[PDB]
Amino acid sequence: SECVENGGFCPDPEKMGDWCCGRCIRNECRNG
Repeated sequence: SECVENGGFCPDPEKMGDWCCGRCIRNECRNG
């Protein structure tokens, strides 16, 4: 379970789940 870096792509949280360091928003990984 490794988190994605900022600007990374995360597939549909509903289907694949959300995975990001921070938050997965609009299939993007955002931290702040």
